[PDB]
Amino acid sequence: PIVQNIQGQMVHQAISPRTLNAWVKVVEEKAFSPEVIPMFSALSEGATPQDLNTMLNTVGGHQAAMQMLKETINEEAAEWDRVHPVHAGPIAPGQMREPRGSDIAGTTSTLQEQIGWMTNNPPIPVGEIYKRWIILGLNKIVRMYSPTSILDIRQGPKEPFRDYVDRFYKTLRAEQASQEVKNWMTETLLVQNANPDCKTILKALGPAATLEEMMTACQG
Amino acid sequence: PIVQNIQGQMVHQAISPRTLNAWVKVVEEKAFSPEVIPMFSALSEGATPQDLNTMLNTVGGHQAAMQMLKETINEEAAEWDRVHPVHAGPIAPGQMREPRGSDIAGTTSTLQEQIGWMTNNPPIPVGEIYKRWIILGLNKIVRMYSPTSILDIRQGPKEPFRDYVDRFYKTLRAEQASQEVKNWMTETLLVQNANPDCKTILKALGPAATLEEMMTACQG
Amino acid sequence: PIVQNIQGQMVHQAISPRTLNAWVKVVEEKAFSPEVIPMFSALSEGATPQDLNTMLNTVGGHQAAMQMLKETINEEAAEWDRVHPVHAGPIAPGQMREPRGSDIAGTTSTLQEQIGWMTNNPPIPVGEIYKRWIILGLNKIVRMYSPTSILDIRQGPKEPFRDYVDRFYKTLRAEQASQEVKNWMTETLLVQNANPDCKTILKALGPAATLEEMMTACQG
Amino acid sequence: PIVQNIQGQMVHQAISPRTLNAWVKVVEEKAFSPEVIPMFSALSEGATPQDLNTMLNTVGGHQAAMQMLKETINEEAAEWDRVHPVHAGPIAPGQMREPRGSDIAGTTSTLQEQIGWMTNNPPIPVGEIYKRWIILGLNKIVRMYSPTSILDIRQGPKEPFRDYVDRFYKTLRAEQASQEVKNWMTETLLVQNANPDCKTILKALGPAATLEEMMTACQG
Amino acid sequence: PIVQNIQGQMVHQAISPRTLNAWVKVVEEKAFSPEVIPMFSALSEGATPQDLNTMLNTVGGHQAAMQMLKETINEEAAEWDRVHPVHAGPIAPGQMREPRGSDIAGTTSTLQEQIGWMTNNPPIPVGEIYKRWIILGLNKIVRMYSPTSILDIRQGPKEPFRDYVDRFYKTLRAEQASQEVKNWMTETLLVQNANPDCKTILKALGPAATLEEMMTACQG
Amino acid sequence: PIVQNIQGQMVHQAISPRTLNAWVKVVEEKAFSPEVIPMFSALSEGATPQDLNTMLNTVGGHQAAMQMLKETINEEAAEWDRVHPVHAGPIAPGQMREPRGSDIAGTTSTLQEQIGWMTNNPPIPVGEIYKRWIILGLNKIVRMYSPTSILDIRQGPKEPFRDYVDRFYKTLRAEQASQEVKNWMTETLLVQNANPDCKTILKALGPAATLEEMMTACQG
Repeated sequence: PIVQNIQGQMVHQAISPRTLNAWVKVVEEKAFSPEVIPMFSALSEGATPQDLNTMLNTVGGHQAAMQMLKETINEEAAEWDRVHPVHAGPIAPGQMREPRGSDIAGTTSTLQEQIGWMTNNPPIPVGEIYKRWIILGLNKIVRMYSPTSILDIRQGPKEPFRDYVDRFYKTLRAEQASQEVKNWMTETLLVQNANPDCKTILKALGPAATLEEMMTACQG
Repeated sequence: PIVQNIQGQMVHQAISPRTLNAWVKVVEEKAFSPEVIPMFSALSEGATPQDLNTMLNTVGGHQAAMQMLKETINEEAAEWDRVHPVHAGPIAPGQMREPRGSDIAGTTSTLQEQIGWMTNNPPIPVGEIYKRWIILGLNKIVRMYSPTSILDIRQGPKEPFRDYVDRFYKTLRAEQASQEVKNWMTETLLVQNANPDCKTILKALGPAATLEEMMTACQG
Repeated sequence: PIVQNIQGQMVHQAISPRTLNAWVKVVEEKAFSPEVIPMFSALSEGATPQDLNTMLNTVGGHQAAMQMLKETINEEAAEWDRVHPVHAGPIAPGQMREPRGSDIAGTTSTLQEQIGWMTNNPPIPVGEIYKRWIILGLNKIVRMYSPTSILDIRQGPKEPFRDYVDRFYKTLRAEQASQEVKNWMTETLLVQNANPDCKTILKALGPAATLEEMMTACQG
Repeated sequence: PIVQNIQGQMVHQAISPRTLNAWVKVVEEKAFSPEVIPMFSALSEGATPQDLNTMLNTVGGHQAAMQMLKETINEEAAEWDRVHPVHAGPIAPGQMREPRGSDIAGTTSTLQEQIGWMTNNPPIPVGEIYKRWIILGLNKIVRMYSPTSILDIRQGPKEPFRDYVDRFYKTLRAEQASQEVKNWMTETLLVQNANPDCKTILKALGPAATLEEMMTACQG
Repeated sequence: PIVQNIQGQMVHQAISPRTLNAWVKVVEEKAFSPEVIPMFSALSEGATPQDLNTMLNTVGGHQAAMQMLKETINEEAAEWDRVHPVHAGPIAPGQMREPRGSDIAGTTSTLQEQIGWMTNNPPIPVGEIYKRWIILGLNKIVRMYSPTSILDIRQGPKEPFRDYVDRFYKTLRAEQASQEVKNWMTETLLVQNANPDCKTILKALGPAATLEEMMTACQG
Repeated sequence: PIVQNIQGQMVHQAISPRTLNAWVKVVEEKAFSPEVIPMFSALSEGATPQDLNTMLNTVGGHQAAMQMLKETINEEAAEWDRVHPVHAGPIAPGQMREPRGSDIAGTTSTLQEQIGWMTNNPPIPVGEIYKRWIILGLNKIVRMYSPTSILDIRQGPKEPFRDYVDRFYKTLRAEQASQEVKNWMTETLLVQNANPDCKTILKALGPAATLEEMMTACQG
């Protein structure tokens, strides 16, 4: 990737095998979860788009999500070339060409062009935009891979409350809902779809119950 | 994490993959125990708020504990903002603004802001404050995750005394309380739930004696 | 491979033992997956023909595939020698001789000659051409290694649509086709060889629908 | 710990997570062996007292040994405070204050104070004294862990001499005795509790013989 | 191994412990395979004769093969000394003496001698000659360790054709012979010991046909 | 240990935990073999005597060999202080004291004295002499650990020849015999203690048989 030396001038570095090996291993073990996105954002930090493309191509299995993220990249590139037209025809000497929809991903562009683009003054955050697009794609993927809806979460007659609320927060974290509606529903749907005795206990305790109080009361 | 080193201190390195991978593995194998608190304190010695956010987001499972930790951090940030109000009006040029209650959690701040706040003269230990917040959250988590109470610890007819006192001290360390009452409770509970042989041995020895003599008395 | 020292001259670094061991182990683990070609492409970034030959010869097993790729290498070298003439005479300083097919293959070349050919101005991409030939041979072998045909794979009565589309994309990646017509298969046959219920669902929704919405409709 | 950069000034480098991981793994697999104390001595080469505190706190289980070593640390700190008076007043530049037992332990001190104390002229070996106290506590713990006394081991009728002398030395490495008397012990108890036939063999050969010839004679 | 790099080339580094451990593991698990010669050629790329001796001394088991390798190396060194006699009389000042037959094996030489021999102008590649000796010895070892002869390889009624030709080519690579007979023996031995159906298929295809068509003919 | 920087000036470095863990694993898996002496010589190359002392003290089990190597170290130190008398009473300014029998091992000498001795001009190879003494001690240990004498090896009526000659060469390499007598007995004891039929077959070939002939003829 990209490393910073104590001198001040940075150079290009090839992709290390350890990072891609760890990525493949965590994809195999952790098939799909909300945690795969922060780990991907922290592992591919400061990397060329070719490195991210190779990481997305070396993963074995789950080709549906790969096609989904590829279509998302294509749509984002189309929107980019639609909203950013090429008004300047000629190119000034010493300046490189502007990254287009197919060049921002690295399909028809070599590594030297990406190096010259990211090392410009001022730099062009092509890698950052590509990482943001991949993060949006992974968000869409983990939203699609939700086992069930948040409304369909109902505690059974004998199922404990710990695993119930765990699955509730798990299926709520992967939902694409905003923070406001999530904070609004986490105070109502948690108590309305609980064990009847524990539900009545929590309702009689008061309308200002917190997490620890509910955990201590619902288990008694 | 931020690195203070020889000339060229203006550098920022992301979290190493090995560290976060080992953290995920140990929080997976060791789901929740008071051992994880010194581990987190050592793995995040002088780390950035974004690094701590990534470390808290990389752990998979146990969403209830994460929600409790988040709400404790929010409550403590609100308390800090209440006790440390922000000054109104224009800020002085060249003087960095004091970190707000929400800026400590890193939810509405950027990397350059915390970099300038940590490398200021004098430095502002916001990272240490957030680490203390996470430590308090983990304390509350390991206190609410206790399956058996400290009082219910009673040594059986065949359970060894060493394993009994080890379990007792582990349960005592799992709970957080003032040491001034801990000194009394350990003495009023250790010599009461032992085997009859060890009980009469410690009665013949003396209550005000040390612990090593009690360990070497009823051994074997 | 070839690396650049910090503020130094271009020097040649030896083969990576850890990378070679990782490759020889990942071969055994994933004996033949479609990702082995991107894996080799990422592990052989800027590698020398001698290192590539050693990495090919160090693999245990798959001797039939090794013989096939060697035959393809010989055919490519013969085609290169036929399309590019060979000249002889005195070797002037600063200019290298005309590389022959056996010189491109690296069987009758040496390390110093390879370094002189790859570090010339302009550089002769002998290693790049050899890597392209190797990945083309691997593509041929993985196309021959296709168990189920793209035109022979059909969704069963009890086979889930997720596994169906996964195997469909795997067979599409494993078969041979051009980039332009590649979309025609995944656009037509994917809906023409599916279950009748989801066929009617997609026909009622619209053929222009994307994979995400068509799968969310076929699941419901 | 403390390291010296090449042609640089003495700077304090952060702790290594792999060191703590190896430490916790070796204390988990090898719960309490005689060699774990040289292991700790080699892992804590030139480390700050905070590093040793974190390393001791990161250990999972065996809280009785932790309480015992904490009591020994408190006793050593009290003895140091009693033997070394404490003075107060203005702190002159270039000279540090009188370290107190609570400061030697590192429980009520910070990092910058320890750094200034260890990098002063002349250096105050606070970390060395703390490491000596910790290894003395570990010696006490490993002596308490010894199940069999030095005088309680005797060679059986069917037990070979190799395993006998191995267990004898393993028990001697965990007893409480000085080297001067340890020499006499390993000289006389080895022949006093041996096999009668090999006893007569060694008496005919001579007590001043080395262990090699004694073992070769007892085997034959 | 020798390190040819930027200014400061006068340096000799011992074999890395990780590479030696990997070699020990690949020798212990895979005692002898036709792919161990490329493994040795890659792990010992540009190494001093002392490093090669240390690698050959750390082998576990198979002492007869090591004795065969040693006697073959001695015979080849004697042949080299016979074909390259050493000049008598005083040596010229400043000119390094030519390596003798026994000096190549490193049995009567030191480290400084071989360092000066490999770093002379022009360099004397004695390490490459010793590596050739070692790989010839390994070829003799793997040819002697052949459990079943090449002629006795016959495909059963149920064994697949791909695995059959893989085993055939593996056994052919394990044996070292001239190139002008192998291409004839493979053609005169493969199309005779196949399945009756595959035999009729290849008889319907043609003897002078390629191998890929034979592989894709009787597949499945 | 001791590392060489690119600048030219070397500094002291603490013992890495990875090498110590590797040594412990080698000792645990392979208790004692004639091949571990080269492993120790290549792993502890250029290390301070304190590092070797810690490595010899961190080993778990087989304390007989540890006592043997300690006695050999003591005997070598006694011989050193006997053959090297201290004829110079006073010490010149700027010169360090001469290493005595107890100082050459590091019992009553700190690490700073060893660093000053090894970095002197000219350097005093204390570490090299200590490594040679440890190598001699390990040689004595592996000689004592020999299973039986070379004469006791006799091939049974049904025991194969491969394992027979393997054990023969193993106990020959583990034997303290010189190079001449080993080559003298390897031509006689191998043919005189074999299977009678294969013995007569090998004797009918002649007195100029090689190892490959002995292997290929005795198996027929």
